Amino acid sequence: APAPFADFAPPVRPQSTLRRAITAAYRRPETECLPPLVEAATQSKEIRDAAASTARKLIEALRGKHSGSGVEGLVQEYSLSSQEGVALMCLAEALLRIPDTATRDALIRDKIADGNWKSHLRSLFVNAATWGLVVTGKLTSTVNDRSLAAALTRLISRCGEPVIRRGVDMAMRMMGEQFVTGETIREALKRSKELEEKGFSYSYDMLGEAATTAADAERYYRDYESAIHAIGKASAGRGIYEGPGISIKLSALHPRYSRAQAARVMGELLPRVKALALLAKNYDIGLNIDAEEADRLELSLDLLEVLCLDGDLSGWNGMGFVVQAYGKRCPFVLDFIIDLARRSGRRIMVRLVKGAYWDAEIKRAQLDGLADFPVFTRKIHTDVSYIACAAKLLAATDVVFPQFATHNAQTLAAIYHMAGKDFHVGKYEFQCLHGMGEPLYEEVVGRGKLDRPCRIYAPVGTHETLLAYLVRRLLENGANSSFVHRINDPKVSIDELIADPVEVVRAMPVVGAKHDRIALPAELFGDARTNSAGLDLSNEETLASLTEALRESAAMKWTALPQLATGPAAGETRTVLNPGDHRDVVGSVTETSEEDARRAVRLAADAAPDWAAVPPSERAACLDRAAELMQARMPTLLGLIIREAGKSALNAIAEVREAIDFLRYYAEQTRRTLGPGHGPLGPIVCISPWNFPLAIFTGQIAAALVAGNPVLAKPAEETPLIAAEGVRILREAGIPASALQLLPGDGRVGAALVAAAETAGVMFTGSTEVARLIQAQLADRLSPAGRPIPLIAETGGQNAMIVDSSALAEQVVGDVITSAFDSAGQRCSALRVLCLQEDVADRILTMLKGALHELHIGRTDRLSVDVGPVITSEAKDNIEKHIERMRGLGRKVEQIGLASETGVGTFVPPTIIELEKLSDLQREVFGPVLHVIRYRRDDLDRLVDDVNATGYGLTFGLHTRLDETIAHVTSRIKAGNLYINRNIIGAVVGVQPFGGRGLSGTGPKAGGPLYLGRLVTTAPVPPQHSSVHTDPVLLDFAKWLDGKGARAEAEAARNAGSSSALGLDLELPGPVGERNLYTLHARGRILLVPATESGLYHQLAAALATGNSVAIDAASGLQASLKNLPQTVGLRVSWSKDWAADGPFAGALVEGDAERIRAVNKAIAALPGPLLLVQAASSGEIARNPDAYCLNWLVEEVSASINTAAAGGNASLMAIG
Ligand SMILES: Cc1cc2nc3c(=O)[nH]c(=O)nc-3n(C[C@H](O)[C@H](O)[C@H](O)COP(=O)(O)OP(=O)(O)OC[C@H]3O[C@@H](n4cnc5c(N)ncnc54)[C@H](O)[C@@H]3O)c2cc1C
Ligand SMILES: NC(=O)c1ccc[n+]([C@@H]2O[C@H](COP(=O)([O-])OP(=O)(O)OC[C@H]3O[C@@H](n4cnc5c(N)ncnc54)[C@H](O)[C@@H]3O)[C@@H](O)[C@H]2O)c1
Ligand SMILES: O=C(O)[C@@H]1CCCS1
Ligand SMILES: [Mg+2]
Repeated sequence: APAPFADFAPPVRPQSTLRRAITAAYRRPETECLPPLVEAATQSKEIRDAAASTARKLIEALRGKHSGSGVEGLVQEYSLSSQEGVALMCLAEALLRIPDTATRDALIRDKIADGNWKSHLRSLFVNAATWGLVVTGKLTSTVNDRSLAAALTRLISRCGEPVIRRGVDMAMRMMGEQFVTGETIREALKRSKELEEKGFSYSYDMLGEAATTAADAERYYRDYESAIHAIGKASAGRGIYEGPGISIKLSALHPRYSRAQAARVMGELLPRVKALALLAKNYDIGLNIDAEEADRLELSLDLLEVLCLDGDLSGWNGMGFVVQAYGKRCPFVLDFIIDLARRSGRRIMVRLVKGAYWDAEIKRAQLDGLADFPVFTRKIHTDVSYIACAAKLLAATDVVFPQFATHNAQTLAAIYHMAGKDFHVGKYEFQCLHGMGEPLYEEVVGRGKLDRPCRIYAPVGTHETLLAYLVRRLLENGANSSFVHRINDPKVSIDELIADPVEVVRAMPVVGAKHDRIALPAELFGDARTNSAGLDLSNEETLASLTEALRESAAMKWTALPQLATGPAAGETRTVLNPGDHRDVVGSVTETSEEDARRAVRLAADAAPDWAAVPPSERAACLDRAAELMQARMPTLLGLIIREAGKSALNAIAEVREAIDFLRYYAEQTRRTLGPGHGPLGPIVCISPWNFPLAIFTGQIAAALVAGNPVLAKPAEETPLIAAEGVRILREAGIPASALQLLPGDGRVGAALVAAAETAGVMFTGSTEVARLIQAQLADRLSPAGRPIPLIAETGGQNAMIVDSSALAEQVVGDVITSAFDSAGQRCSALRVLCLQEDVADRILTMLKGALHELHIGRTDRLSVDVGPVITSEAKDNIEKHIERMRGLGRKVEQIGLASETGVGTFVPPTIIELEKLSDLQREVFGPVLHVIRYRRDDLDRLVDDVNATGYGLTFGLHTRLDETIAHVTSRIKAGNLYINRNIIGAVVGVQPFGGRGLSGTGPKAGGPLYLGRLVTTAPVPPQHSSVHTDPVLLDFAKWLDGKGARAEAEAARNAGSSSALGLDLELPGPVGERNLYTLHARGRILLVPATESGLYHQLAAALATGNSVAIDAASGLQASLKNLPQTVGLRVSWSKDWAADGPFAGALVEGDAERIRAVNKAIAALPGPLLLVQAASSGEIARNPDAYCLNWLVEEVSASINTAAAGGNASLMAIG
């Protein structure tokens, strides 16, 4: 067997001194980056004055020829509102999808103008967010398609064919001549002659990036190759400076362009770039490598190095490379490139830009919990960085060819004067973007201006292809901080535009301070708690240190023992094997006898007073100390999780982060809530699943402990070692051994603990079928006070994602691959059923299957592994039996081929199964098996019914740009965690409180504010837990009670209406570019089992105040107590003689003495389907205690996470500069 982690993440090449200086700056604090840049960018007073004078002259010329835009003139002529202008351009876009010009004009004249555009023309408004930027300058992430439809009807009925004609002509010009230089490379070359005669040059961009499949990458390759021929033929020997060149993106040329797949990149991507470069060499044209995301920078340097040292490319100086001045590594990258140019003798063309992905870099660093950003956070810092790096490049013009890409007249003027009076073509150049920079550079190019050349970056492509690049440009043009936006702002003076960023930064009190309004990832939650920290698996220093820590973790002799209050106990011992390779022994577990499990509960009960007496603040301090210990131990914990549970490094990082976040969140919630009157339940049994073997394990135990309960921790039999280490950490943090006992073993140990007389509460996460067995055990039992033993049972899912024809296929496929196959589908949240609108299903399926075949399955101690094993041979057999049954029914089955190395472990290949109906699924299949169904748009409401009809309700995803569809689907779906335009596996503690309904859970949600209150006898009021809304049926019921003379019950009903938090609607703090919402809804239909009239009235008031309907036990004989109900109340009331026929219920309220409660609890447990959260009270308790039935457990929590950056950028951060 290969030694564990012996090949985890070896670098492409040994890191030179220059390469290590780059990596060292990756996330350097901003206050350290700026001082050396300020020093390097300093120019003399005489030059600063001359540059300000040049910049003013350029800006005065720009403002003096600035004319109104074509769209603005169109809006003016026809008095359009903003929505009308957007709707008009969407219509024009759709009309231009009709090729035959005469056919289009016939449709306009005889159909569109005459009225119902709906009857003749995929939503018309799929790209309205883009047109919104064009019309209004603002980015909206989703489209209000009902507003746009109304606006289009209004404008057509008001203005007729003439406005439609003007819109079509405007859109045809912008999409054919402004957003691109041409539709094809031949068209773009024909249009370039005019400005080349004026002294400009060109670099053509065949719009293309982020290949998803091998076929995508092949298509982009032959596009680049065909463009090089056309450009080279046109260049006709003009050479690399006067003649045109090409720009490429490495992400276009391989579907797995990432550091994790570096070996594939060097083996498969590099030869393709070399082949393109050889053709560019033969024509003697430039070939530029564009810069992309920050985690691709250093990888791209390995390709640049090999290409510049390759003798087959010698004699050609056209290789070019972009460096992004908004990045903290920029000057060190330039040092590396300048040295590479010296070593190779290649005069590398270096394009200095600021950078195009700023919003996304802020979001990514926050999501990943990294130390700092890889980009600056103040715009002026990027400006100083640019000028500092320009000074470095201008000192090296013998060795490199600097290309200064900017539309900022202040930046340009500073460099023009920095470069001085000696110039020749080939020394350096400026660059600009087509349709953006020509007004500025027509004041620069030419003997009559500044006599410096400019190369125009010219996008080339069809209307369809122009997508992502266009929104990046329009974001750029619209950002409050952008020069091209400020030049048009009449409130911004020329003196403000020519302000010298170098001197402004120098004069600030704290030079280089982070932006005040952008939180470091550690500070996402402010004073509430410290965010967990992750690890950057693109950082070579991190990979090197992690490799050592992982190897060291694999040499440790991990054990798990029955850790009773009195010390470790003896038992049956066996080895724990790596699921990816059974030859790899990870450790040993000693399992707990049923006798010792019962003994542990008795020890827990004897120790309960001593732990309850530890004040809540000190219990929370133990949790916070445990979190610090797990954070410090993360690399070792990663290694154990990788080998014991079959997790990849990325997934193990997320797992340890979640454990840290649980500890800190429950600690803070404790400090916000728990006081002397919130008494503990007593010994709590925590039974946890194998698949999140540290995070869910820790979360349940931490919550029970901090609420003052001693815990019996029973980890899954598959994953005892990481559980034992978590208990060791909690004990080191100060949790006494009597308060936290570890009982390894199988379900027999869990059952023995559940059944023990002193067990006062059970926290279960696992399969629905096991939860039902525990529900049956507990229905036999009552507390010493005669009440049900509280059970939190968080169970399985049958999770769907709905995708309509407005979604972006590339986004969908990435989120589907992650949601369905991450962790080999062994997430309770994993995507099980993908629902594709019929019109786009074939294209998305083709793309999905292509992405599937790029996944690497194997033992997870290699960074290049995407999908690990399933946990056991029994799990594998159960999953494969499902796949074969489906294959036997003739369903299409797509499967990855598995390498021979997988035979030593238990692997199932990622699988796509195309189904005909959702009813083709019976139970959760906990493996890498995605089911695909198709639907017609008009059947969307029925499809949501079908998703709800499974009885599950855990996670749910929707990909759409259309507000009407978002409103429709999210109001009708019944699931606990919703996700819009993102993956569906998010469970960030305190951000997406996690947990579902129906067959998926009882609640309350883990990682949410109602959780701790379930673990004490009297629940506290959670932070922010209130609602000003009163249920109207409750109000009608209270009036009916008063009319019947039941004055005390009517008062209790009004009080319940006020106390209810139904209607709570909050936004939770989290990362930028996401909205995370938390809401309280009705649970559904509550089963009422009353004994007395007053008890019935109290039960009904509690259920109605929380928005529920009820089914009342007809055997109570209390029908005559509810005569003459208002129709509003009657609609919510039914009577049930056969409870099993009238479900599923969403909870129950029971009145009676102890043996009546026990009898009813058994009858409720026998009902088919979901576990019911039952609350019971005696008649006397209802009389004495207004909170006899707690309203916390009669509402349902819903979490919704919306990716607001999905349209291609972040509107909120556009105002942050
Ligand atoms: C010809 C050409 C080629 C280009 N090629 C690439 C490329 O391959 N890869 C790439 O990533 N970019 C590239 N760019 C740059 C990018 O597309 C933008 O055009 C450029 O960043 C805008 O800078 P500016 O000097 O025109 O305008 P300015 O208004 O002076 O500067 C705007 C820039 O400031 C930065 N910024 C904004 N807010 C903040 C903030 N709060 N904190 C820190 N920085 C901030 C951003 O980089 C933003 O784009 C290219 C640009 C041109 C003209
Ligand atoms: N809703 C959530 O938040 C969530 C999270 C993770 C996993 N899950 C669900 O958990 C399942 C996968 O985890 P698993 O395979 O470890 O679940 P499982 O039901 O097989 O076992 C979970 C735990 O119950 C114990 N157990 C088994 N039989 C028992 C019995 N008769 N009495 C008492 N305890 C018994 C097991 O030993 C284990 O500790 C999946 O169905 C998944 O959907 C849900
Ligand atoms: O948005 C983009 O594509 C960047 C700007 C020009 C090339 S890289
Ligand atoms: Mg099991």
